[PDB]
Amino acid sequence: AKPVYKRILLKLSGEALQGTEGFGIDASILDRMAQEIKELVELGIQVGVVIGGGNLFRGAGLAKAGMNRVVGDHMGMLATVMNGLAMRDALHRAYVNARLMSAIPLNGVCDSYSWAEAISLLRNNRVVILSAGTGNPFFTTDSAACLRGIEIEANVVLKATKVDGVFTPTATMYEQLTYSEVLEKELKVMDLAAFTLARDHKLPIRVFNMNKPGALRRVVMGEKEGTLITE
Amino acid sequence: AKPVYKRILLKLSGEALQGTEGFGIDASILDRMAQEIKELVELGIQVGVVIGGGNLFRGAGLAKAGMNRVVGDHMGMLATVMNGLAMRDALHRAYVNARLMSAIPLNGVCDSYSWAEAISLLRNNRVVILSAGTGNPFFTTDSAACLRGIEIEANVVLKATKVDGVFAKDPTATMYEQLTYSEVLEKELKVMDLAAFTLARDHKLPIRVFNMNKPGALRRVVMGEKEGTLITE
Amino acid sequence: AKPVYKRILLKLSGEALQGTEGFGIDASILDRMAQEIKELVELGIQVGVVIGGGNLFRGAGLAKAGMNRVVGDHMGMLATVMNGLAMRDALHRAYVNARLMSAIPLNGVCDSYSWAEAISLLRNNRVVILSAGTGNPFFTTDSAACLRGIEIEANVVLKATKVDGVFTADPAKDPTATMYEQLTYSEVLEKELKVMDLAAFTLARDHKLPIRVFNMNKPGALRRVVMGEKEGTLITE
Amino acid sequence: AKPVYKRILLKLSGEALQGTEGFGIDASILDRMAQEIKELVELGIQVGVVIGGGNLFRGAGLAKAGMNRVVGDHMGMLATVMNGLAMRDALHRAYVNARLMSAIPLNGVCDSYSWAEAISLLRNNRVVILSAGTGNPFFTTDSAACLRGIEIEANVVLKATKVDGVFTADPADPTATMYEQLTYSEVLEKELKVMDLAAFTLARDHKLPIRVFNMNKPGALRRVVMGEKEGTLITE
Amino acid sequence: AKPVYKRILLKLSGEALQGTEGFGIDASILDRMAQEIKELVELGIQVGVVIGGGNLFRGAGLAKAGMNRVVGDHMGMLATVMNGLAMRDALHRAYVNARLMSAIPLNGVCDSYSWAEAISLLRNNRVVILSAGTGNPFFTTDSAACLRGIEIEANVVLKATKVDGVFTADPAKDPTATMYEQLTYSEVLEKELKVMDLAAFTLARDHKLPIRVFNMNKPGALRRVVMGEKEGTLITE
Amino acid sequence: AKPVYKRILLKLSGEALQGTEGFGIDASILDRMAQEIKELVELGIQVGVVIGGGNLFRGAGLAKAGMNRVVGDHMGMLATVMNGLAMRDALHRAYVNARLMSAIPLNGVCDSYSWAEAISLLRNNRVVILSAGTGNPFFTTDSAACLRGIEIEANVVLKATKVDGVFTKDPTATMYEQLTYSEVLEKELKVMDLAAFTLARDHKLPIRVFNMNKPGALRRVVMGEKEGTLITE
Ligand SMILES: Nc1nc2c(ncn2[C@@H]2O[C@H](COP(=O)(O)OP(=O)(O)OP(=O)(O)O)[C@@H](O)[C@H]2O)c(=O)[nH]1
Ligand SMILES: Nc1nc2c(ncn2[C@@H]2O[C@H](COP(=O)(O)OP(=O)(O)OP(=O)(O)O)[C@@H](O)[C@H]2O)c(=O)[nH]1
Ligand SMILES: Nc1nc2c(ncn2[C@@H]2O[C@H](COP(=O)(O)OP(=O)(O)OP(=O)(O)O)[C@@H](O)[C@H]2O)c(=O)[nH]1
Ligand SMILES: Nc1nc2c(ncn2[C@@H]2O[C@H](COP(=O)(O)OP(=O)(O)OP(=O)(O)O)[C@@H](O)[C@H]2O)c(=O)[nH]1
Ligand SMILES: Nc1nc2c(ncn2[C@@H]2O[C@H](COP(=O)(O)OP(=O)(O)OP(=O)(O)O)[C@@H](O)[C@H]2O)c(=O)[nH]1
Ligand SMILES: Nc1nc2c(ncn2[C@@H]2O[C@H](COP(=O)(O)OP(=O)(O)OP(=O)(O)O)[C@@H](O)[C@H]2O)c(=O)[nH]1
Repeated sequence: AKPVYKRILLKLSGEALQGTEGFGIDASILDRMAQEIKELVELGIQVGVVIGGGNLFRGAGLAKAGMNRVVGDHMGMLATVMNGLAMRDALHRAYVNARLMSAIPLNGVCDSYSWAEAISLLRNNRVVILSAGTGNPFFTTDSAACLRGIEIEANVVLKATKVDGVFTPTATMYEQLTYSEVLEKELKVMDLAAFTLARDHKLPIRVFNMNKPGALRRVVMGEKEGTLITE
Repeated sequence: AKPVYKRILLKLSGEALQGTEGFGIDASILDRMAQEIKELVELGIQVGVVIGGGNLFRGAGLAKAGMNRVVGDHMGMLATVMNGLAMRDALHRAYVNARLMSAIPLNGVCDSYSWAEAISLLRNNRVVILSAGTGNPFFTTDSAACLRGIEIEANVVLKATKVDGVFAKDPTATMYEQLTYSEVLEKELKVMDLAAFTLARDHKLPIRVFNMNKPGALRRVVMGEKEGTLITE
Repeated sequence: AKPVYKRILLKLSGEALQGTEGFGIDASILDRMAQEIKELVELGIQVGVVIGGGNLFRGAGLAKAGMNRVVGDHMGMLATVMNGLAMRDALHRAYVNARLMSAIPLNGVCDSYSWAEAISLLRNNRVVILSAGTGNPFFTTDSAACLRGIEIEANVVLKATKVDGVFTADPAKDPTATMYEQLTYSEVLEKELKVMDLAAFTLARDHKLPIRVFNMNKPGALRRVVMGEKEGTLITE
Repeated sequence: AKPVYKRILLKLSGEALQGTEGFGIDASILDRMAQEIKELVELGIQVGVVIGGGNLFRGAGLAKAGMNRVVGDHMGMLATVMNGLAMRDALHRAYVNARLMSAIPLNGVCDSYSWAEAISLLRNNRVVILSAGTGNPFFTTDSAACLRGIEIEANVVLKATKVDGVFTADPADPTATMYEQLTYSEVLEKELKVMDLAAFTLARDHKLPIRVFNMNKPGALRRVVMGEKEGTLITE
Repeated sequence: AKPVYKRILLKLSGEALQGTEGFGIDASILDRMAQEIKELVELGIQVGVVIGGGNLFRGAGLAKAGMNRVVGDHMGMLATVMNGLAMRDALHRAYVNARLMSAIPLNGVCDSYSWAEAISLLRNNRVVILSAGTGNPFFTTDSAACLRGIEIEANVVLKATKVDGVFTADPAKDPTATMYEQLTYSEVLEKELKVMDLAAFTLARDHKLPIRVFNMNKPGALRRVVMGEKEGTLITE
Repeated sequence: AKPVYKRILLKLSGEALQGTEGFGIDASILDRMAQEIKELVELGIQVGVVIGGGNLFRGAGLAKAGMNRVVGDHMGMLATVMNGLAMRDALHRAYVNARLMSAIPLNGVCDSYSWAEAISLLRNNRVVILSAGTGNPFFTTDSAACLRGIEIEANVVLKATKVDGVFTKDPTATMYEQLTYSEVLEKELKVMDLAAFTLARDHKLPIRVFNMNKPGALRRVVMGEKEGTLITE
């Protein structure tokens, strides 16, 4: 089997790592995800991963209590590094070479993000996990995925979601769209600022379903899974 | 009254900020804690706080799955910074001046720990929250509390726990009122991690174990009044 | 009068500091700008400034030659710090207290950005210059201005431009072009008006950060924008 | 032929990258410089480059207006990093492996200078570009080239200039002639303008050979390396 | 023979590098030590070294004069980096690949400690010297050796000392004195034996990190400790 | 009296802190030096100090053994920070406000050098100790003193030496009283490293060479009185 992508940026939601309790990190659901990535690696795909922090930091309640927006996003930012930290470990236990990089330098914990060092690592069959989003508050994990995606010169961003693509009860799942077509039809693919970044840099986005078994493997094979977004 | 301590290091367990769900940060339980600290500040006490990360990172399950011990502690270390981040915010919302410092520099998020800058801040009626423990793995939050306690030249470390001192599971027990470092090792009592305890002992840093859940217990511990156990020599 | 803003984020284009030669930094055009800011400070306004790097780095030619986009923006990012560096100096020579902060820490050159430290400095009658944009490539100086603006809790972002606000059409080329006085984020997207980069605009919209586009070349226009008087366009909702 | 140098430190003036407009970076003048370096690399030479910032920051006018000297030099320092940034990119587009290092750490932009990491990189056929001078103000780009040159244990510093070596008299004074070799003592004695005195002292005290040559003279660089007689050499 | 250890953490006292004058660094005593390590490297052992700073900073006199304890330990911390700096150099002169890492980042001098980068380097036949202890004051070099030892996943910590192991009672002031050969963490606390600082010891115990106390002065003792042969005391459980 | 200098950069040799044993740091010789500086502070002088590392690192022997020159200078660089560390402490024990800055950032130990932050500190009656020289190898402590001197806009660099100024080991020798940069190069006099000297010359930074051992000599150099040699133009 051959893949239509040599280098991808896989974007996970923090919740993707949640267990039944609807929070934290579930070891098995995580090792499962490590294996899915091990496949992509073995198919010769260079994999950058960007994780969110929703499973470790909600903070909707703290926002309600009046918590400063910036401080809130800094907490989420750290949350994403815990997830990345866990994922890098999960991969090493799956005998996959992996590095964790952080937008916010964390001395002794993981190396600081460098677009160049990331490319170098990906070219050496290292999975590169990219943490702490953009380094700034008020930017979604999507924004970070696209920014990183563009920097590391990925062929595509794979937004792993709970839904099986972009949908028009009835109607139908789109199969392909354009950046213009998505704005025009007012479809919810991702945060508008993140979307603009991908559009302006002609970075293809594939929305798919991480829960649909082997869906990831298929998205890479080029096969029709979820929606693709290009132009 | 008059506080018998001009500078204390209050050590909280991460769980201290947990809600009913037994995880995360509960806004009300947190703002409550900010208020308790606002009191100590208003009494003219200089307050350093050291928080753990247990409420945000358990990772006993990940350890079970074979997660590297170092990576595990690094996750907890970050966890403690989220708690500190939350607490600093909670205090500013209670109109208390507060700084967050981290053993691991976090550019743009909070300033890097400096024993000197910490003292300077405490002397300016800033509550100083100390995050990311010692900066190293394999050191308990207790160890960090003592280390920081000694560095900032605190008069005492207040270990806030769920129990009312050193002794509701056996009808045959009695709360100590004061002990010595030697007396605690000898009687094999569980005050805190042994490495942490040694650090306090060797630097003659008094430890007060008390009950954060017992209302006003904190206020009392400071007044000098008899609350929980004291440990000196 | 009385300024309707206690804290503003003034966003300058790098070119704003250009001389006649259309590049670099012109000492007099810079000292003038320092004076304009000295006024706002004296009126008791807390001033954050965000500068671009267009006057020091073009690099359209290098992009044409195939230069990597990231590297290009990093060069621009450094460019903005040179401008900030020059501006902080110009202000100290105008006896205005000023700090330079950078999104990319520059040991010994200026302090690293911290939203908190920025607020603290503004509250102490320091002009805070914010350099190196967002710290990332592919983000405009506008994006940086809004992001910083929201972080330091500014009341408004003042986009200083060469035009006197937002026009129904273009003024410099069309005699039917007239000037809006106020718009809404929705109204700007709907009427497809060019206020600023879309990503930057979304940031301001989602955080209800008012934007005032005005003309830095129109003498005293800055002073007026602050007085609340009608200068250029305002954008709120 | 065979290069008489295994490791050199090439020192460029920022202006070396200027276009016709007398400022900025000209893509073509830069890509040709990348190609000149690609040659040295494929001759098996280890190349460290030190660039100035004159093309991106003049600031004589701002000095005149009273700008603080330190701030001025910090601006130039950043300027050199922009040049280095451009040069590293130019080399990668010429399929030459290259790293940018900065005396002032720049998180995420390029790695921090380390004399040791520099040598390691040079030994792996990486061109190592060294930016932000010495990290300090009041030190010329020449000073940085010598300092770096000594640190990375280069065999020679190649000061690329607009003139074809050191002349008995001012070239652009029709009665001038070109030296072929001098000594540090001979240069101070004859009061010749090779480079800033502080920089020169550094090279002298560490017996670091300096070759002044003409970057505009085609293939002059290739020749300086071959050992052939181009511009002036300075040793002892 | 065959080394019973694939990765060790060798802990030296700063004094280990002292000359006759009882201070500083003696080139020959250092090059000697570099050679001992070159052996371990050639036997295929991955070697992490942790050095103290006692030879370069005493400061008992400054403590006496009232010097702040923290400041004192920071001076010692820097001291250890000077030793590590010297040792890395000594090894390169012995044609041994070696990296210096510091708990306190030292831009341009050596790279910052990273448990992961340390392991990577050891796996590439680099000797990894670990400096500045734990990065904190009030922690002994022993504590640093154990912490590092655990982090880099060493099989054993080799505490090189002036004595030939752990003794029941002093061997030169008692004829019935028999140097232990093996102990347990519990056995050492129980018998109240001085192996190392209590905090450091607890760290090794809780992580089941074997400790071998031996004599660096006894020629070839190091080589033997590694061979598995019975030199000095071992401490496990 | 009235000091003819509002801001000075005092350059000490590391050896200046040596005891009888000819190495290390002698507590009393150090506290003595702290007091001399306390005076200058009390006279309203802003004091920047630059210390060398000779007392803590010789390394002529290690150079002889083939040690890399860079590594050697890095060791000395660290040495200077130990001295500065000791001096900052000595000053706080003499109730003098003092900050330590390093050309090489040392997280948690002391703050990173910033020419601006240095000036700010000096203007707030802080003695500012400047460590790790220029941050680079192959630069003398003199070079660092001048560079720092120029950056912090000092009026003068006071090179404290063992000799009482610049002299014409001789029966026939007279102490100069004032020279010029040109006059010093011309007469081939040993004031300081040539690179360092050039820096001071090109920036018209006055240098006063004097004798730290001559009691009250420092106090006098500041009063404007004739002590050791002055070098200007
Ligand atoms: N169990 C575990 N080991 C780790 C982890 N991170 C680093 N290591 C160990 O440290 C070694 C070096 O890790 P890296 O920083 O990734 O360096 P590397 O040479 O690129 O090794 P790989 O990236 O794993 O291929 C790894 O091979 C592991 O032995 C982790 O997250 N979990
Ligand atoms: N809501 C909120 N605001 C913060 C927080 N941290 C900093 N700030 C804001 O940023 C300003 C600067 O904060 P600091 O860096 O702590 O400096 P400061 O002058 O000591 O401010 P205080 O600690 O309140 O005295 C504060 O006055 C607040 O307005 C936080 O955690 N939550
Ligand atoms: N000429 C000039 N001097 C500067 C500049 N930056 C700092 N300084 C010097 O540094 C002193 C204070 O440094 P700052 O970084 O501004 O810190 P500060 O404590 O806020 O001092 P001020 O902002 O000037 O009130 C000033 O008095 C200047 O002498 C600059 O950009 N240009
Ligand atoms: N276009 C461009 N690409 C760069 C630049 N710097 C790094 N890269 C890319 O990032 C990858 C990693 O390069 P580096 O991290 O700088 O170092 P490296 O391991 O020596 O990689 P190479 O130099 O390409 O062999 C390179 O292969 C380039 O594709 C640059 O300045 N311009
Ligand atoms: N004399 C001396 N040279 C050094 C020292 N450290 C680094 N170097 C030089 O810098 C080169 C690179 O050393 P490293 O930074 O350790 O990189 P490396 O690839 O691990 O090189 P090795 O350690 O020799 O394997 C060495 O080959 C030496 O030439 C040192 O401490 N002393
Ligand atoms: N013993 C000792 N204490 C120090 C030293 N440095 C800082 N401290 C303590 O930490 C406090 C803060 O020091 P700084 O960082 O210099 O802050 P500061 O506001 O400038 O305070 P001072 O300089 O001491 O007036 C001091 O008041 C001392 O009590 C030192 O070198 N030795």
